Amino acid sequence: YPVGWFTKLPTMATRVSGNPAFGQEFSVGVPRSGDYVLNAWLTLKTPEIKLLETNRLGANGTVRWTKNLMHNAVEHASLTFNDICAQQFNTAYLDAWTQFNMCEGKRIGYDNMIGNTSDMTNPTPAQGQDGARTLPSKNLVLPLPFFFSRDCGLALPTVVLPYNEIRINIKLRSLQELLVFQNKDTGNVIPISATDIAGGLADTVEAYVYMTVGLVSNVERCAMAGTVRDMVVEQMQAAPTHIVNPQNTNNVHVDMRFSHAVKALFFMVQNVTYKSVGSNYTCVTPVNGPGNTVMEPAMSVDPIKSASLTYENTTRLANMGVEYYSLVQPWYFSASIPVYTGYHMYSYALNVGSVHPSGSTNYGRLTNASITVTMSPESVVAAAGGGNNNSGYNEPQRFALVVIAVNHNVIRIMNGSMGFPIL
Amino acid sequence: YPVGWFTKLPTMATRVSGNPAFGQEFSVGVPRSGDYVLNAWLTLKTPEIKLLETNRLGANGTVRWTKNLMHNAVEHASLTFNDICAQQFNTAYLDAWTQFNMCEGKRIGYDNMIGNTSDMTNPTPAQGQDGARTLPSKNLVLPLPFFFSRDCGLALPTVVLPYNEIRINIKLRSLQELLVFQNKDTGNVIPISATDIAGGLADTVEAYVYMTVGLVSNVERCAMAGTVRDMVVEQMQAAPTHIVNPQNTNNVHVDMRFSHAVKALFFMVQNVTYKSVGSNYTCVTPVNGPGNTVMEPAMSVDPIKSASLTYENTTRLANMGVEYYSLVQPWYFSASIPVYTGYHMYSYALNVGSVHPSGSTNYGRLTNASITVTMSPESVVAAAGGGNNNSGYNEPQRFALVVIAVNHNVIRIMNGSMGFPIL
Amino acid sequence: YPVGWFTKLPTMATRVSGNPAFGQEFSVGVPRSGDYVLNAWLTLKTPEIKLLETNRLGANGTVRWTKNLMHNAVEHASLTFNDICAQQFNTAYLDAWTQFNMCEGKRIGYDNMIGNTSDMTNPTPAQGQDGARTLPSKNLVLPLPFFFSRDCGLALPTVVLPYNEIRINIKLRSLQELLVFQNKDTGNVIPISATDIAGGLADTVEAYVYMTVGLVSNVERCAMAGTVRDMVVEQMQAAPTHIVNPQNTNNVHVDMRFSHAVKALFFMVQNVTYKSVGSNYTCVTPVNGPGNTVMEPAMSVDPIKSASLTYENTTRLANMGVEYYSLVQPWYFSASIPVYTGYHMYSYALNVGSVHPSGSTNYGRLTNASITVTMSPESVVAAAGGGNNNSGYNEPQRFALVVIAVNHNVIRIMNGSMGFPIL
Repeated sequence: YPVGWFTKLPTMATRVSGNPAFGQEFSVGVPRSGDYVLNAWLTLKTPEIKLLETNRLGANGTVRWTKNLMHNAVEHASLTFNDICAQQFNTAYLDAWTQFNMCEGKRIGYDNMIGNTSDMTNPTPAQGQDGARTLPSKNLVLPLPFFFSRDCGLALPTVVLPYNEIRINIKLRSLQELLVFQNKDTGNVIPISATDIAGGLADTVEAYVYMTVGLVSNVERCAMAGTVRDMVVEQMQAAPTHIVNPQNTNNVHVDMRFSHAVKALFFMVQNVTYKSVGSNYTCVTPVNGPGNTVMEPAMSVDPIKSASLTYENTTRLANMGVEYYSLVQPWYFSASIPVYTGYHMYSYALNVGSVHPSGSTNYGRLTNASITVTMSPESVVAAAGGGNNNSGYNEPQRFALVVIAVNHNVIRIMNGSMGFPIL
Repeated sequence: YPVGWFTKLPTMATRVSGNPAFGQEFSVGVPRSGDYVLNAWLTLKTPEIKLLETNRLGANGTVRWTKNLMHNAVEHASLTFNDICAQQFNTAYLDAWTQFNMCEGKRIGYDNMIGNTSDMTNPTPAQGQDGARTLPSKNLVLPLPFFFSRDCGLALPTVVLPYNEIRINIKLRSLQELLVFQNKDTGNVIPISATDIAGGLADTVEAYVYMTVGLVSNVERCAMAGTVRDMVVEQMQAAPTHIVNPQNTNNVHVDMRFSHAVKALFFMVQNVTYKSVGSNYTCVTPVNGPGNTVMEPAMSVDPIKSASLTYENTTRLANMGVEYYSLVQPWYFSASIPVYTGYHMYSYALNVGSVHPSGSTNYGRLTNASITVTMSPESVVAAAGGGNNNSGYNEPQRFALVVIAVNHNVIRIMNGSMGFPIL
Repeated sequence: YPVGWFTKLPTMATRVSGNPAFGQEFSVGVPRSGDYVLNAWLTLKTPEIKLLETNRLGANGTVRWTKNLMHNAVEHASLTFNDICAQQFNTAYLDAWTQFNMCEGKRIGYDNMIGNTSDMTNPTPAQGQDGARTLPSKNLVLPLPFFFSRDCGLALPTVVLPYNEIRINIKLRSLQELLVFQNKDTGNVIPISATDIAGGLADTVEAYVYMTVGLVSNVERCAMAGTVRDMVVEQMQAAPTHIVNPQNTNNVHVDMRFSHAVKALFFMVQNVTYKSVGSNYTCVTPVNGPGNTVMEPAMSVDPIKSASLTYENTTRLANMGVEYYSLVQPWYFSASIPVYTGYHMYSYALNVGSVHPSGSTNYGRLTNASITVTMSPESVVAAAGGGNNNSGYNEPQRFALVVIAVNHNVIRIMNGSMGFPIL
């Protein structure tokens, strides 16, 4: 004999603060008078202003060098809780979670709700992201994955502690693709000019944020706000570093430090403008003018040679190529597929979210942890292609080595006491 | 030390009643002398009688306007239990369950066992379903999803109550694609005539129904038929309505009423003949003669503008387009990619089949619930295309608004007592 | 208040024995001084030695008849435990597990890490597996699925019994595709000759085996090696037979016997060289010279007509075609799409790995079990194609009927006692 009551679950639009534009700080004030919060969603519309298709028009920019806009607009998304930075997001973490957790039908639908694919569409995160024609009326949706947006039993209640000031920050990007850019560096300097309609009539972006509010019956509402609840969360930790400039020799050895136990380590080398490009550009059709394809696949063409993780000043894995650390590593656990760009990961634990860590890199006693990245030299032009031994001018553009990790924490919920227990 | 015994699980062919033809009532008598029942499969062979490929032959009909046959033959499948209509199916529910529960590799294989794709095949429920050549010898399989065909622990036993008269009904359709139709309305009136071999040599359909029989060892057979078992089921509820005719203005406000708590609401606007067509037809090659592609994708081309669900005479969600209610809504709970036709869905609950409803629309106390559908006006010919603002003559063909919902019920099993508990 | 300790999980490279070459026995000695072992991985590099693309060059062999190398190199992988053959693998089981358990993103990534796909790539196990150009520098990875490589709670501990001698055997194959073969039988007899660079500069294969070692804290290490533990495993059982030669009539009735309860039966008819080819070859472009496509899809073109499983000298399922036993059967339990080659499967149980068999073919009391395979006659040349009624010379090449089954066993762990309990 089950017990059922009149339950509800509305989706009221949360308040916004600040004018959403290009390159500005946008704060979102999620409500706190409800029982428990769930997953959030973001809405950003970025229409193009092109005209012709993928045909070559000399030095004019058409629909051939287009990338995802909403995926590049985000830069940092920190979830502040009780005036304490619990977890923070970046541009590399938004693409790393798709190639790890999203294994079922979530990855297929992610390519259509992020990348503007109309003319010659392709359900892929990269390699062919051409837009529409003139003024495409559409909307883009990008959710924010959290540690309580996966199950109803692991949700964070807001009625038990209505005094905490929670707030998320969304940092937008001023540089937009297919609007003020067309090449790898600068395209004839087009800030707002309309050279044969290819950079004019630029419009701003609109941010429509909404957060659902949980509604529990009054029978279980009094018992929830008064009883001690020991919850388990999975926060994120990032540490942006710097990689050596591509030249004759490429070898780094920057140390990596964190806090408690870390499940796994993952990072991705990205560019400053076309961060979703793996292989080097080529001045041979059809690669760059006309650009029917952004870049060729095959991880062997990527300038990144190999890598090696350091642990306790001892070896951790055999010196394998990029085809094993980027493909086979996410294929073991969770069974997900990546993309030809420059991802790196290492399979470790097999249970994410439990009451006992069964194999986790406890960094509380470790005092030696670094990472190395081997790249390919240049000594070649950017009109012949790339590879594992030669790279054109599309290599010095990427120089940001941001490593994002995931740790496990326990939030102590107590009326009148706020402490930090064990990991 | 586990306990094992000699277990069996055969699949005996059940009996049939009635001659399977075109447009007739076909009853299936599932056995009841066994211990329990699982899933049932249906077999219907619908061979074509065409000759040429997708080449244009003037007014003659070839292989260019073909749709799925077994998916259109099913019209109503009601599962009668104890002379009480527990749940009923329709033509819209067979396509809505594919874009919801089928998230893994179930949707990819569903396109091959339903849609006849031979010449220029495409693993998709629509957009390119061309058949073979002359007399294709093949068979089609379409099972019936029930509330006890998902796990062995939630199966409905038949040995505990061998007095209930269970029977399922299969209503076939007389109108078959690529046999008596070729255009949107009537194609030169071809009832049985063979105009250059394009509608002759029509054959009937054969129905091969078989239901597996559960076999439980005698150690647990006596304890099952005698002990009270409180099982939880997930029935279905449908309510066919009527939408306004496409004209200058398109706005409806038909109320929707049900019974107990409903998990989520979903419906789909379908045509009378080519119900698997979303975008409007165009008289420009290659759309209609020759028809290499049935219709263009992009949800913006669909005549349906937007919708809004009513709850407690208050707003429920922001007025979003069709790209958000058809793509992002099924992307949350159970990420399953849909299709470009005209499906609507709203994410709500996150646990289907539990002992406690954690967020369900309890309709037992609600007295106000409606739905609205906004379409696009005409004022344009059917030879230029469709869109969100103009539609040709392919809009008045669809006028059936059948909404299918899912509710939760508890079947009280008692020897000598048959009552209805709570939801 | 959870309990956490400093845990580790290294991946030390295990020792190797024997020189890895073409057609030799390679033994792998996994360590046993650790706490528990997990999943293992294999590394085999098989570079091609071609030059031109898929262009026709007369009788010369180019890149048009290429198949997977690492999938064909393995032949028998037996996991010996305590000098007892617990389970054994074959070439058919490595492809059957992909079309069964691998339902999510595991099958998509399996096609890229097995089949050499560079020029005109295709994420599919067959139908288009062309290599690169000259000397492709790449590595292939193929793990070994076991009964303890699916979850951390069901892992086999090695610290509780450090006296058992565990060892796995890897039998390599001397016949390699795109090296000493180009046609169906013999291609102008090319053992090592380099006819216009198409079979010269042959290199050996390197085997890099590594097995991770489990590390548990000392608090739970003493309690694990001393207390009894009743674990449940899922072993494999194979039985290679022989099918009748393709002629005027094709009908077999070889009995099948095993041990305890079997979950399900599955087999696949494979060739001796191009075992990943289902449809018959055709001398019409583009099938064989130039070979842009290996074979056409559609299960109706396969020479295998139908089959029927025998159980207790009684019928078990209706005489359905190959489109029902190869597609609809894997579509039910664990929705995994197969491939067009000749795979057979029958859905039975729904729970794999539990404490109570809820429906298993207990062969302990059965004394009658056989299988039949119906094929198509010849009486046609190999230059017109295949089908369900006619087959060319590509039918007598396949004559190995190896049936692989899966059973359930219970390993009794006791210090000083080694017995066999029930199934």
